[PDB]
Amino acid sequence: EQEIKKLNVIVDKIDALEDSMKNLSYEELKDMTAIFKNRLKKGETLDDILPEAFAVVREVSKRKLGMRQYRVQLIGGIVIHQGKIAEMKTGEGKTLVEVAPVYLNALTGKGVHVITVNDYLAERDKELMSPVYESLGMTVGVIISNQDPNIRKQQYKCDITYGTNSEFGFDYLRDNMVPDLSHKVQRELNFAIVDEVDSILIDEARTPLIIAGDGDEDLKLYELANSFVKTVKEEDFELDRKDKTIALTASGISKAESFFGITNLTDIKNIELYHHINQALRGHKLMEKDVDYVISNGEVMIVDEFTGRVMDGRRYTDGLHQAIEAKEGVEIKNESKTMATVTYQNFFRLYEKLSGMTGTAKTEEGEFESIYKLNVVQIPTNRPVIRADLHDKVFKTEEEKYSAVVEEIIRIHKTRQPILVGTVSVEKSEKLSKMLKKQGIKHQVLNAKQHDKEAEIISKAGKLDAITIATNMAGRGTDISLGAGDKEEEQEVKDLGGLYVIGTERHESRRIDNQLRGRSGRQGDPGTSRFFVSLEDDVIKLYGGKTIEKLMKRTSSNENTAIESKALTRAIERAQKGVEGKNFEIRKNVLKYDDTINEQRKVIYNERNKVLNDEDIQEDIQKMVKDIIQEAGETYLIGRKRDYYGYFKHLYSTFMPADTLLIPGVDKKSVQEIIDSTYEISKRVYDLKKMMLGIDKVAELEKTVLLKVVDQYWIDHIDAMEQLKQYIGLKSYAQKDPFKEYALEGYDMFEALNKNIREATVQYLYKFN
Repeated sequence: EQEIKKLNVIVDKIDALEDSMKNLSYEELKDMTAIFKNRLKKGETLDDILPEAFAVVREVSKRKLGMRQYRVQLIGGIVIHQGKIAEMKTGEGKTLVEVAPVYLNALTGKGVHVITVNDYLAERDKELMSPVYESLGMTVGVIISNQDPNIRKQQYKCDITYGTNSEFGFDYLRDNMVPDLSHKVQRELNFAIVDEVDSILIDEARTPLIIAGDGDEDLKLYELANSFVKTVKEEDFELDRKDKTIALTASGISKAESFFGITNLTDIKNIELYHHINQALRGHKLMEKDVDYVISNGEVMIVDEFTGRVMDGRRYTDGLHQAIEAKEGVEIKNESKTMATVTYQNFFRLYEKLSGMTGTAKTEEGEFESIYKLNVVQIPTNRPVIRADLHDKVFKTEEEKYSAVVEEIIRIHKTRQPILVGTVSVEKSEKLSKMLKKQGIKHQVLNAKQHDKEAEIISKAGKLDAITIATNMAGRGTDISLGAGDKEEEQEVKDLGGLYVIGTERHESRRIDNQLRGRSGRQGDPGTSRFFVSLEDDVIKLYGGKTIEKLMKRTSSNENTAIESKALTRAIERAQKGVEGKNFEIRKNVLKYDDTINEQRKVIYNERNKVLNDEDIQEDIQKMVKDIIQEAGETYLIGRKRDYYGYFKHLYSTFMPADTLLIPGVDKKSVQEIIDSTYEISKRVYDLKKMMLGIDKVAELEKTVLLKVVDQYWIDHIDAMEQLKQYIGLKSYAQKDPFKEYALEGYDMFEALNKNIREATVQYLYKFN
C-alpha cells in the first residue's frame, strides 16, 4: 500500500517530464543515451536518472510502438528495476513493462538479459521491441537453439540480449568447459528479468541443465585399453600388492605407445588414454574376482571388506568400474555422459541482479524471498477486473464432467461467444476434441508442440465463433484480444460477454488455475471463467482423502447431475492445498541435496576460472606440492612410525622422479624437517625443469595440466555424486535424516576429489621431465 504510494510518487516525476519529451526530435531522444552515461560517470546513480530515463522510453515508446506506457506499466518497470518480481496480470503488457528498466540498466554497458520461457517468444519479443532500443542507440541480441556460436558471442555483445531460460543456462555451463578464455560466449551475468518467474523459479526450479558428451570413445577406449592390457607381460609393469599401486615400465610404455600409435604416453596430451590404461592395469592386476568384486546377474559388484557381502548398487569411481566390465566380458555401460550441470535455480542465483514477472506470485513470496532474495509487489491493474470467476461445477465421474463440458461449450458456442478450454494434457485435449468432432463442432487444438503456429491461432481465439482447446503449456505470452483487431468484431464479441474460460481440471496449484482464468477479462474487458471437475480427477482422487474415498465407494446414482455441498467443497479445496503442501515440502527437502552439489560446483568453477584468467597459479601448485608431502608425512612417518621405505616409495610413485629422495641425518631428525627437506628436493626438481624449459613454459604447463586434470576428475565426481543420491535412496537409519549421510559422504568425496586433482597435476608437472 504505502509501497504503492512510494512507487506512485516516482511515476509523478515521469509524468512531469512528459511535456518536454513531447517536443524533442528523434535525434534528441537518441542523444539521451550519451547524456545518461556521461552523467553516470560523473556521479549520479541509476536511481537518480530513472525518472528522466523512463520519460525518454515512454516517449520513444509512444512514437515507435504507438504504445504510451500507463502509470501501472511504469510502476511495474520501477519494481523490476529494484530487482524484484512485479506481479502483473495477463494483458497488462509485461513485454512492454520490461523495455524501460531494461533500457535503464543497459546504460551501465554491462548488458541485460531478458528471459523468456521459449524460442518463439524470445524472438518475437525482441523483434517487436528492437525499434525502441535502436531508436535509443542501443543494440539488442537474441539467443535461441538453432544457433551458430559466432553469432552467439555477438548476441551477448549487444547492450541487451533476449533468450529463453535454458539457453542462458546451457551457455554458462559451456563457458566453464572451455580451454581458452577467448572461447567464452558470455560476459558477466549482470541483470536478469525472468518472465513467468513462478513456473520457472518455483515449479521448474529443479530442472537440470545438462551439457552432455558422447560415449563413442569411452566405449572404444574402455575396449581397447582392455585388450592392450591383455597383451602386457610382467616385464611391462611394476605393482605393489600392499600399497596398491601399479605403473607401466618403460617396455610397458613402448608397447603402449606403439599399440595406440602415440608418441609420449605420459605427456599431458594423452591424459585420457593414459588414465583409461592405468585403470585397466589396476582392474586387471590389483583387483580379483571372488575377493574384491563378484560378478552376478551379469554385473560387476563390490565386495565390502567389512562383511564379504556385496554392496548392492555402489560402483567403482573414475572408469575403474567400466575397466572391470571390459576385463570380465560384462556389458559396459553406454550411458549418456554429463560434462556439466546446473539447475535453473542455482543458475538464476548467479546474477548480480535478479527480477521477474508473473501474473501470480504473492502467495509464494516467502519462498521467493528465502531462495532468491526476491520480494513481490502486486502491481494494480490498468483497469478494474470485471471478469466473473464462477464456482466449480462438480461431477462424480470424469465421463460425466466431459459430457457436461461438451454441452456447456455447445450452449455458449451457439450464442457465438469465443471459448477457451483449458486442459491438463495433449491426451485430454484429444479426448475433448474427439467429443466435439462427434457433435460436429469446429475448433482448434493447441498442444504446445509448435509455438509460432499456435501463437497465430491463439491470437484469433477472441473471434466470434472461436473454440480453442489449450493444454496448460500452449499459447502463453500471446494475448487473446476480443475481435482479433477488429473494432466492430471486438465491441460485438465484447457485447456478448468477452472470452469465455472453461477449465477441465484443477491443477497442482491455485496459481495455474488463476493463470487460466487470466486468459479472459483483460484490461477491463468482460469475461467469465469456470472449472468443471470430478471426483476421478487426479488432485481430487490422490489427495482429497477419506471424504472422497467414501464418495467414490457409494452406489452410483443420478447420472449427469452436478454434486455440491459445503462439505464437498471443503474436501475439494483441501485436496488442492494438500498437493500444494506436499510439492512445497518436497522442494524444501531436495533443496539441501541440491545446495550441497551447488557449493561443490562453485568452488571447482571458481578455481577452473582462476586458471582460465591467470593472475597467478604457481603458488597454488606449490601449495599442492606441500600438501601431498604433509599427507605422506602423516600417513607414513607418523601413521606408520617413520616407515621411511614407504614414505619415499609413496612420494616416488606419486610425483618424484627416481632416486632423488636422499635425506641424511634421518633417525633423529624431526618429522617436520623430514617434510621440509623433502620439499627442498622437490624445488630442485622443479629448478631443473625451469632451467631446461624456461620459466614461461613452466608456468604455462602448470595452466594446461591443472585444467585438463580438473575436468577429468570433476566430470567423474558429478557422476559419483548422482550415484550417491541414488544409494541413499535405499538404506536409511533410525536417527534423523537421510540427508546427514548424504552430506557426510559428500564431504568425504569432495576431499577425495581434491586429493585426486593435486596428485595428478603434481605428477604431470614433476614426474616425467
